Amino acid sequence: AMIVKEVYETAEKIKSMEIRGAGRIARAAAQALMIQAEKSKAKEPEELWNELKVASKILYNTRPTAVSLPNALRYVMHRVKAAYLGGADLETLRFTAINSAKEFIYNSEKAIERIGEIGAKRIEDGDIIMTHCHSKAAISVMKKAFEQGKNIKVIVTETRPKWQGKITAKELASYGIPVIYIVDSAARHYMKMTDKVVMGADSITANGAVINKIGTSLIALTAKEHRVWVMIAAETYKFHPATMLGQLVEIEMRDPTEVIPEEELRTWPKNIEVWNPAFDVTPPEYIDVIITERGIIPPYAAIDILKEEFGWALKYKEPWED
Amino acid sequence: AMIVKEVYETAEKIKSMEIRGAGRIARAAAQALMIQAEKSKAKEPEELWNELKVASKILYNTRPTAVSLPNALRYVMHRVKAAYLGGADLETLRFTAINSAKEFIYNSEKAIERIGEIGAKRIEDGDIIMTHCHSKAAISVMKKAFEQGKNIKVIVTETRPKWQGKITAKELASYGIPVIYIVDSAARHYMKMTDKVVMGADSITANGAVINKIGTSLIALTAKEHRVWVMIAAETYKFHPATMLGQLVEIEMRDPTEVIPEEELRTWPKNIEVWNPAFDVTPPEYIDVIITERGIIPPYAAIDILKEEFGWALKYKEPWED
Amino acid sequence: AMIVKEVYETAEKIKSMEIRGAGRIARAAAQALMIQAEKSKAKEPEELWNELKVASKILYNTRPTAVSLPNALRYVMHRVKAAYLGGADLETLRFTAINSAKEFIYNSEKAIERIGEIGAKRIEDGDIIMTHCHSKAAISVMKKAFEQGKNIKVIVTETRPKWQGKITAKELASYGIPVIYIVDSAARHYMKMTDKVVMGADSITANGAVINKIGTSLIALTAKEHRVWVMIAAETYKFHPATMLGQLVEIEMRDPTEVIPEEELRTWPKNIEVWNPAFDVTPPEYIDVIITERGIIPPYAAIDILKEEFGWALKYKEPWED
Amino acid sequence: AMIVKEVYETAEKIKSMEIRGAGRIARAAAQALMIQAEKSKAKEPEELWNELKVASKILYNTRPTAVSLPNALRYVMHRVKAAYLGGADLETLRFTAINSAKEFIYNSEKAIERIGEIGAKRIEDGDIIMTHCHSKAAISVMKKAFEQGKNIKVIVTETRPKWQGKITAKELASYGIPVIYIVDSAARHYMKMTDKVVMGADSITANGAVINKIGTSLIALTAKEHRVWVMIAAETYKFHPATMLGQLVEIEMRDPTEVIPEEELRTWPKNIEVWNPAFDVTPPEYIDVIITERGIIPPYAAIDILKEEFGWALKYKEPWED
Amino acid sequence: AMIVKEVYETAEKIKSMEIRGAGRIARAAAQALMIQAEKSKAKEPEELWNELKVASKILYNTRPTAVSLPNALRYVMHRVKAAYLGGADLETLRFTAINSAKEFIYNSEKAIERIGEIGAKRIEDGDIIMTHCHSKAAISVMKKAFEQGKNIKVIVTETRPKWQGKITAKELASYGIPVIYIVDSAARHYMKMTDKVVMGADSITANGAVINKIGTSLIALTAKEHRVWVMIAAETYKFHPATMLGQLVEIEMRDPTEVIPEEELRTWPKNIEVWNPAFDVTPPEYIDVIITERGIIPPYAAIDILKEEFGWALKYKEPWED
Amino acid sequence: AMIVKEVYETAEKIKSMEIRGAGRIARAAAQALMIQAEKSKAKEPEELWNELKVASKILYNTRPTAVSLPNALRYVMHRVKAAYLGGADLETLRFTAINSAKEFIYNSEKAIERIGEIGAKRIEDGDIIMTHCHSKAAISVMKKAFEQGKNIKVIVTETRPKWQGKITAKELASYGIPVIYIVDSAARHYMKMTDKVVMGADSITANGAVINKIGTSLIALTAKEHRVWVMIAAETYKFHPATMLGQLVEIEMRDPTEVIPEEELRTWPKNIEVWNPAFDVTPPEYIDVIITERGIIPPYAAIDILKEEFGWALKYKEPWED
Ligand SMILES: O=C(COP(=O)(O)O)[C@H](O)[C@H](O)COP(=O)(O)O
Ligand SMILES: O=C(COP(=O)(O)O)[C@H](O)[C@H](O)COP(=O)(O)O
Ligand SMILES: O=C(COP(=O)(O)O)[C@H](O)[C@H](O)COP(=O)(O)O
Ligand SMILES: O=C(COP(=O)(O)O)[C@H](O)[C@H](O)COP(=O)(O)O
Ligand SMILES: O=C(COP(=O)(O)O)[C@H](O)[C@H](O)COP(=O)(O)O
Ligand SMILES: O=C(COP(=O)(O)O)[C@H](O)[C@H](O)COP(=O)(O)O
Ligand SMILES: [K+]
Ligand SMILES: [K+]
Ligand SMILES: [K+]
Ligand SMILES: [K+]
Ligand SMILES: [K+]
Ligand SMILES: [K+]
Repeated sequence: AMIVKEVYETAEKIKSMEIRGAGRIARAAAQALMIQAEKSKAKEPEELWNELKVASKILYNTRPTAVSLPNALRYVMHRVKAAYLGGADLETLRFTAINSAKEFIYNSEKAIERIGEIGAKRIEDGDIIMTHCHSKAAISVMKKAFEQGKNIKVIVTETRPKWQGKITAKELASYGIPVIYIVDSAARHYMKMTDKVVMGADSITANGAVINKIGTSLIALTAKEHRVWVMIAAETYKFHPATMLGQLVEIEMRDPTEVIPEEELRTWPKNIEVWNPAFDVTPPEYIDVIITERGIIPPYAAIDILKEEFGWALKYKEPWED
Repeated sequence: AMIVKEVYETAEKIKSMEIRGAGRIARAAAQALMIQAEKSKAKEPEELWNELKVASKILYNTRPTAVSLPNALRYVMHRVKAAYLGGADLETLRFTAINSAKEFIYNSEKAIERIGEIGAKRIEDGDIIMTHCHSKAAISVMKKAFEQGKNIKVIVTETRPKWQGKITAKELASYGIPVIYIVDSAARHYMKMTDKVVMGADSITANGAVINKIGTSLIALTAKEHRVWVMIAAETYKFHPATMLGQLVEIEMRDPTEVIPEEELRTWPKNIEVWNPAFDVTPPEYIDVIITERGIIPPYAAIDILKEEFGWALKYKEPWED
Repeated sequence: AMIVKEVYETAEKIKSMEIRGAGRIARAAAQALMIQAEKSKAKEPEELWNELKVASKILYNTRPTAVSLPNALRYVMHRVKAAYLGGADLETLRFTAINSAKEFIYNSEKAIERIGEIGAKRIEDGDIIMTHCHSKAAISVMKKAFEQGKNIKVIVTETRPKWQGKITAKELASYGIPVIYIVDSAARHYMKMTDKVVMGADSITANGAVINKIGTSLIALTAKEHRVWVMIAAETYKFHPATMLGQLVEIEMRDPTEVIPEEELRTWPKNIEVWNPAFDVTPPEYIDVIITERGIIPPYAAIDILKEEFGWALKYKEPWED
Repeated sequence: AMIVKEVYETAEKIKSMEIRGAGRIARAAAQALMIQAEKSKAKEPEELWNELKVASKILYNTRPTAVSLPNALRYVMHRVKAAYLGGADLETLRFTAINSAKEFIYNSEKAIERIGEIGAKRIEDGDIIMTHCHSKAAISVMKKAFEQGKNIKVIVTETRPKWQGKITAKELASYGIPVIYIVDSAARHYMKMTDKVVMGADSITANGAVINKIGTSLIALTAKEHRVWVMIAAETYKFHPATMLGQLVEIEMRDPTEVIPEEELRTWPKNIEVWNPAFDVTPPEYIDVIITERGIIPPYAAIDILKEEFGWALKYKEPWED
Repeated sequence: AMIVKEVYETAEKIKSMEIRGAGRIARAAAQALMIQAEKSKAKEPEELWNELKVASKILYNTRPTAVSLPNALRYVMHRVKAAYLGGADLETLRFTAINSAKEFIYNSEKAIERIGEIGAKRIEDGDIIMTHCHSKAAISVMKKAFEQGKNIKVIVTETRPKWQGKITAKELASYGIPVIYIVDSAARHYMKMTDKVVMGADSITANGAVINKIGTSLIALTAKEHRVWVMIAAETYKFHPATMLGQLVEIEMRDPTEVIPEEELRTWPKNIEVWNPAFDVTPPEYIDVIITERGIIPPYAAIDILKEEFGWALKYKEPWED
Repeated sequence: AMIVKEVYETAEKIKSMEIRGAGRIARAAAQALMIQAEKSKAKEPEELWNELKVASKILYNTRPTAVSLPNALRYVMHRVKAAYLGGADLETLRFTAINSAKEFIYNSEKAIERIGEIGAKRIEDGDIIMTHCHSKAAISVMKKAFEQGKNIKVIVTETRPKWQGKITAKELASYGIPVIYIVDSAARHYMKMTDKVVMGADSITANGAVINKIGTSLIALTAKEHRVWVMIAAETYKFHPATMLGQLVEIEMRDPTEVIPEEELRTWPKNIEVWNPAFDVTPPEYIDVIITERGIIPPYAAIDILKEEFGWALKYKEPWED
């Protein structure tokens, strides 16, 4: 097949984390399959069906842990596939794909704003919120509370290795919101002054567990220790279907040099391995609520979300396999 | 009034953390009083005594949290004050200062070795040990356990903001000990593969609480969650006598530029505040044993140590006070 | 505009807690709309509709915390609004109001009986049951379990400030049930001899949290400490629909004179403040089952109840709104 | 009244535990109803109906605790009863019984194989797994996982008093899976090396609680204590419908001679009572997942399995009742 | 013997709680034996030795739970007894007793002030302290913090049945300290805003447990749940010797009419018992520190306090028995 | 080198558990050293010294886990050694051995009777008590309490694999104390009716941990879970001095044939390993008190027993060493 440069570029930028955050990655992936259909030179349906099957594969093998990614691809390709198998002519298939992808992206933007409006009602005036990493969903909650005239402060953890915390700090500060920036080690120390914890998700499992940025389970643990509510702001497409049938989520191991720079690590002894997991898994008992765009749920209700929105596709193969 | 430059240099090097770690700061301060006494140009005992008090005050107003520092000064200065008030001539006072300093330095070095011999018996063949910061006492234990031919592997947390973990990592590696280097956020993610936690202490309170490097309480917290033994390696001069009479330990807040470099930090808006606590406080429920030069205690026996060795001095003011 | 006195009287009697308990306040409000509709002098459907909305608003602005109240009003008013907008004549609208009110009252009475039949199966011969406040639903369970010939004994907490326990105590005593009457402070002291806890609920949230009489969370807390089952007896109209979209329940602060009588309270200085929260919030981890007219659920299934029966109305404004 | 001898043999063998394990009991009760229809010499439909009703009672009154048994009889008799009331002639009734028994028995075999497939994905390479009793569903998970190439090892608790663990230890060994065999009391001592716990269920309640072999809750508790996953492998017919309406599962007390043999117990004084409860009840807070043949759920979702597969039957009486 | 009216009056006032609080009761008891020696008309030593033996017995059988009482008596009578057995003439014995009692009372007043100075160092500026009952020791801590210019607020629980909270509220408010008065049920509700808990003791056991006013264990439980420090301000004479040798402290049951007034309770049904325990027992794990006048200790160190101050008298009988 | 046959018989019987229970082992080892001195045909002092050293090694190398054994040998041999070095002649050395054995053996009997007296005060009328294994100290507490008139009942866990619980069940019955006998696995199921837990100890560490029969920690854990007191009845010679200097207690692994009999185990495949640990280790957080013959302590005070009765010996080598 013949793939546009924007599919390859998006894939490179996902791997390299130049494009990041699970929501954004998912949009970008959908935006890429969309450009593959805008610019395709295919002459018959099957040509295009193949181009999109292969673009999807390229995009799926970028970063494993956030299921937002394959859900975006599935949203586009369940539709694209059903068009092709119902003999849609070429231009019918091109629109299915473009339009499916415009839907997903639009709904993504809609879901986040909505998560913001819902989750803000759980923020009280004077609250001190602790967050982790950079999460567009968590930030929608925090930003919306602030706009309601609640007087909040946000404790931003710096989030090693990759410093996502700086993005979070600067962003919140530019909306007017007072920020307190601390190291990830300082979470328990400052949990006493924290009223709420608000974080994102990359994958939510059938049984309620939240895969999110490494260190998430620690902040959640000590929030529980102190009875601070842990609220996970997370779209429906963050929920992981394959977990319904027994699958464990893959925990992405990133390059050691994100931790110790190349210039330095090459000088270190050989009997030191550097391990850089990108995510950990917080158990549901440490979670108060998941704020989805369909409303507040307890974490154990993740399986209802999956039953009714994702269950069907499990008896089928992936809509890009052959 | 006529203080030598070695005193001034030590003070600067303790502030800047060029000289660092609780035990070594203690030794560096004994040492500084030693050099003050050795090089003094005083001709009257009253005049040397004055120098030693002023030097003590300078060394004391460097870093508050590690109680080892004022315990080192006290060890020297109780003995110097008793000699002075007993009517000692110049040269007898000069030697009390010097010889006391030397007693302390020698005792500190012996205590760490002994702590290693004692702690290492609680390490078992095959153990995976998680540690935090750079602690000579913690390292003595791991070091010795390896020398005994136990095959151990040490998980080393990077310890932000100042990166003390790099020191620990390279040091353990240098003795032959395999290391796994993780960011602080990953401590819960890797506690399932950890068999023991072994950290040091800056101060230990009357009720058994351990003030140590920021993040220590989190590691202890999830170690408890998992039933991993938390062993604190600590000399008796880590115990905090003022806490017997209700004093809380001051937690050092250090330069924000440690967290976010100056060059970057000036580009940030007013409404972000960087907060840099260098320590936190781990409760005694989360600590299995404290390993001292006199043996293994439960954290609650911290009061015994304080009683039998430090309490006698609490009726008197500080031996460097006018 | 032309509101009968029965509406005004009910409102006053709900405020003063002459009429009280979540379920009975709900019935008293249906009933009040019923009498408004029965006695209306309106000649146009638009005019009755106006009366019913104004009456609803008056009944709603009485006490906030028990969600039963606005669920009772909604049950009537959804049906009255659909009939009105469907073009009903005066007498058809009058009967929709009356007959809906009656449906609710009848359903409330049936639900409590059914809750008793269901809950009582979880009581066993010889049980010592601790309760709190006066809850008709809780009492239905204890009542029925005794009628089944189980020899039960009920520990009754006095329930300050308003002494609801006296009602419970005398009521249980009147059916033949032995009572042990303790102050609220003794709940932990007597939890070792307690086999079951059975309390009611004013509101129950989307994540399974139970808002109930002040002190409920303490009893639940130490019941958990001891592994005593905490069973919440509660009708479906206790479930809080606004919480599905992130609303927190308002906790009523009531007159300080309830706590400290007026006569005494005026002799106290400015700088004492009496605070009288009438409710508190028990987390779902501390609740074994919720017993509803439809059966036994785990607290987390509170969302199911809300979804299948209340969620449909959250896109529309309140059925008494202009 | 004309009951075939196969029915009486099944009943005897269920009572004396020659046939045992919740699923195998279910299949054996269905098999007996099947053999009753095949071998019946009934000339009228009404006459067969009476034999099956009566067989269903003989079988139900064997061992009470595993709901699998009554759920098997319900499966057959619900259908046999709906035929009989639609006026089915004799050979139509005989077939409804025979075929319903056959679907239940095939669906049982299918569910367990599929549990094995689903549950094996939560087993990771290297895993050490503790189990308890002998569960065909637990064993399916362990066996599949091994067949996938995962080098596992299984800790088999011996399971007093009836020694179920010997059956488990021989079986798993016979597939080439290395077994560690231990006494029940040693579960906590070896929970530190255990990665995963996998057990069966006899009945699962509406609120998530799991009834299973005596000891199961002790193992669940120490596994929670050590953050080891407890995974319950249970067919959907192990869920207990009566629990929806408040019922408590009866805990079978079996012969004391299973504990102390008869020749020894005869000599013991009267003032020693030997209590042999065959089951206990684990809270859902100590359960990570239930692995059913329709997927992985959190324990709290047991109510959904029940609501949608069994709730319908509750408003009627038992199909084998008059 | 012939006992002065002040021994009988003090005893009546202890029983009736007109004189109350464990410290005060102890002083008053000592003050009474003192007046029995001031006013005695005895002519020989043995006469007076008998008068004081019998006065002591009268005073001991007033209220059981606070050991401050018998420790006061023992302080006076261990001395008085050793005088008499070393043939002290009459006037020697009269002074021993008077002077012993003046010592105890003076030291009591000294210990409380001291407990105040120590415990205040654990109060931080801005703190919100929750307390319970009326405790002179707890109040010494709170008052002293306030005098140091710390800006505190105290949550006073009302303390049923006897309303000791009103005494506490009014007293603290008259020293200038802002008070928030709440019911005992509201403790968990307001534990989120509380920074510290400070309470008294009536008896402290060998193993660390604190007997204090009913409801104390509840406040401590939820303080632990929220990681609020529980600080028990308690003199050395609050520690219970008999617990060293296995004794459980008697939990005083007071008259039911303290709960339900006479006028009301006589009208209540016969199958309602009212139980009024005056104290409960908080376990040591819920206690951070005991502030004694000899300094801060962990609760497990209570046995050291008893070993060294009370151990000796245990091999002997009580100094008023014969 | 001339070792009497009584020594070899004691050693055999300790190894095969014909003599068992930590205290009874101690008495039997002392008895053997006693019979060695009595029957020795040694002509020089040096010759007897060698026989006792050698007997002490034979006895020490039987069963490692109960420190009672080495503490008995230490008791004798410390004294025998100090005599030998003061130049004691032959019959003086023979007597030091004989008498030291006799004091240890009488002090053992006295300690257990006194443990019984002290511990029985923590048993209240009506109490149901769970125990484990067969402990002579635990049994002293249960027996005394019964003799005081307290109507108790005892739950005897059976204690696999060696069936110790049968010995306990017969014994207590023989004193007229009603026994409930159960399998080990049923400890949690019956912990709800248990009021008190009372067990022995084989070794108690410096930090409070209790080593005792396999299962003891499972029972301690579920007792903590249900807020039931765990009371450990232990003579002061059960405290382990080596633990002060970092030692870990060795956990004896006994024959697999104790678990599965030899005639059965021979048939089992090789890929089943049977592990029979005879002890486990309970944390001090799950222990309410240790009841020694010098009083009730919290588990954390084990270090004081040790410091002041055993610490002296640590700087030397074993008295029976060269
Ligand atoms: O874990 C991360 C970032 O992962 P990375 O930075 O490694 O991509 C975020 O908290 C979630 O992805 C949610 O973000 P959002 O709510 O914006 O989807
Ligand atoms: O917290 C630190 C060092 O802080 P810093 O790096 O700020 O001095 C170490 O864990 C202890 O001080 C122990 O040191 P040691 O065991 O070496 O005495
Ligand atoms: O908290 C209360 C009453 O508050 P108040 O006395 O302030 O109304 C009751 O526990 C519930 O409302 C249950 O009532 P029921 O079960 O009777 O509906
Ligand atoms: O407790 C038992 C059976 O006990 P018993 O031996 O008393 O019947 C098993 O764990 C379950 O029945 C599940 O087994 P399966 O998964 O094989 O149904
Ligand atoms: O329990 C009470 C009062 O008992 P009562 O009011 O029943 O006498 C107090 O908290 C303690 O006695 C300590 O008070 P103090 O520190 O003043 O001794
Ligand atoms: O675990 C055992 C003995 O096991 P074993 O049977 O293996 O020796 C007993 O609980 C203790 O030794 C205490 O007994 P006592 O109090 O009688 O010393
Ligand atoms: K907080
Ligand atoms: K571990
Ligand atoms: K109980
Ligand atoms: K483990
Ligand atoms: K707080
Ligand atoms: K109990």
